[PDB]
Order: sequence, then C-alpha cells, then structure tokens
Amino acid sequence: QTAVTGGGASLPADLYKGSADSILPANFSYAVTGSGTGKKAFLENNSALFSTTGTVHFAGSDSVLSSTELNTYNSTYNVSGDANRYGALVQIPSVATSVTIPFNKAGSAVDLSVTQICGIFSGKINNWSQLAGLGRTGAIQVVYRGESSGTSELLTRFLTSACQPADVSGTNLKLANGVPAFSVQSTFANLFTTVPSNFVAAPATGGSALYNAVYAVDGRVGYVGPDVIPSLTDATKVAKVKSFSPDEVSVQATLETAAPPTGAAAENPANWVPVFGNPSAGYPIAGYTNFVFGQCYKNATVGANVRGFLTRHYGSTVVNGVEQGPNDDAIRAHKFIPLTKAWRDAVRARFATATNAGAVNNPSTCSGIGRPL
Repeated sequence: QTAVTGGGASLPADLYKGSADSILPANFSYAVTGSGTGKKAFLENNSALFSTTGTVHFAGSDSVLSSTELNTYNSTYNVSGDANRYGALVQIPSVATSVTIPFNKAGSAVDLSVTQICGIFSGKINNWSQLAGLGRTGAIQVVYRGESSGTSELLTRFLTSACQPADVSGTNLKLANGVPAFSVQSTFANLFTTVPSNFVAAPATGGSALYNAVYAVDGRVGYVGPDVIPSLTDATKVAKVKSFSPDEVSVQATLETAAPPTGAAAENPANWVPVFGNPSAGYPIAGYTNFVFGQCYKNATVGANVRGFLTRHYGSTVVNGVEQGPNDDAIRAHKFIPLTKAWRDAVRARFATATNAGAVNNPSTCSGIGRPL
C-alpha cells in the first residue's frame, strides 16, 4: 500500500511515469502540473494540487528553488529546536535537457540566429517575412505556457543571458538599464509590460498541449522540452539555433563546467542546481530538470523507497567498458542528457547513503522528525 506522492514539471514526466522504460518506481505517483505548481505542492505540503490526498513526498521541477522559497520553507518547516519540524529539503538535478523551438510553417530548413530567436520571443519579429531567406510569409503567433513553468524559466534564462539590447529594442519587454530586456521568468507573460497580441497561452497545462497548439494554426512558434518532439532533426519543423539542432548541446560547455558542491555549499539546496544561460559552444538553450525531496520522512518506507530510487538513478555501472548511470539508456531514449559521473557520485554519497548525515532518513539527522505520515 505505501504510496510516494509527487508531480510537477511536464518536461520530464514521461521519463518518470507511464512509458515502458519510465524510471520512477510503480508506487510513485506523478501528477503533471508544471513546475510552479509542483514546487508549491511540495513546499506547502498540499496534495490537492496533485489531485490527491495525504503528504506530498516530492516534486519534479525545471524551475530552481528561489531564495524566498527556501527561506520561507526553512522558517516554517525547519525551525531550530522545533520537535514538529519536517527537517531540511533536498534539491538535486535529475537529467539535463535542451529547450526546443517547434514551429508550424511549411518550407525549407530553419536555422535561427540569436538575434532572430530574441526577436521572435520578444515580439520584435512578428511576421515570417521578417526572417531573411526562409521563404515564408505571414503572421507569427507565439504560443507560451500560461502557468508557472520550468521550460519557461530555462528559455528565458537563455534569452536574458544571450540577447543584446539591439536584439529586443522596440518591444514591450520590461526595462533593464533603460532599455527593453529579457529577464528570468517562470511565468512567461511576466516578461512584458503588456503581452503583445500575437502571443497566445497554450489551451491546457503542460508542454505537450503547447506543442499540439503550435500545429493547430499555421504560422505558430513555441518552446517545449525535447521528449515530445517527434524528430529533433527535422529543421522544417524544429528550428536550429546558432546552427545546432536541439540534440547538439555541448556537455563540455554546460554540465562539465560546474562541479558538485561540498561542505556548507552542499547544505545549501540552491547550489545543487547550476544554471548555464549562455554556453560557450553547442546548442545554447539547456539546463537541469530537478527533484525536490524531503531529507526526512516520518514514514520510514517512504524514506527507504526514496533512497532506493536515488541509489539507482544516481548509481554508477560500467557497461561495455564505459561508465554510466543505471538509467542512462532510458534518459537518452527520452531525448535527455545524463548527469555526469561526478554529479551522480556526489548525490549518491550524500543523499542516498543512509549513514551520511545529509542522507534521506539518516538516523541521526532525521531522528524523531520528518514530513508527516
């Protein structure tokens, strides 16, 4: 009977549950809501947001925990001396992912420069004829996620980092340094003083509904994680960016540029999710999608089930002479990027190994405390 209740981000949802190769155990549930609702469900321990009851045990999110979220959590659920505290939370990367740019406009292969992508998503470029050489004409309608979304956060972090003032001049983006500028937003509409009229919210929650909305009306463009894309390589339907298809992220220029935190750095959940807004090589729109767990569970079987999952997902095996995580074949089959060995080792050592003071249901740290039965 023991249930492990979660949900959140749509981007990794099919890797996690519902496919023949999905990686969460059978007793883990995963209600797809988008990352913002997932974080709220965990942080406020509110399973109604996952259409169920009881304690929320985890969330998936491709939106990082904010400073305010962490401080509110600590001061509510991890109070010094409080016998009723839940304890610390755990934020860890799960896989890395690109963000893809599906579009619905017949013609030749499309390769967008940084300037052009910035122009489309700011509203500056609003007609296909304004994209030189693409052989296309007509209004561009941009489909975006109405709910708080990790995919939105990943895309807007890239746009904030890469777009120059001249790329977004003459738009409704909120000002920075006196000029329109992208900012990091999990609620995409919050980029703007007023949303331009050629931007439309997807008609249902989740990236797959956004994807289908792109193909419902000629001339649309959107943004979505790669798993739902039927073909990442068909540049007549999924744009290249800077000459790269979305399966050409440079692991060297992204994941390998940050090592796992240690010591007090490892006690701070924010340090477990590096961000790479402007990679020096390769397909440039990429980041981590993450889990949020409790460190401590009053239900010992939930704690054991979480540790067991972590031991597999962050494990290490040598297959055909090549080291990999145990789930890496499924990760790649879902069009995602496995974590590097250093990160898997660090997560496994700290969070999955019960004798470690930082581990899920470590007897010393978690003694008498935890998320409720």
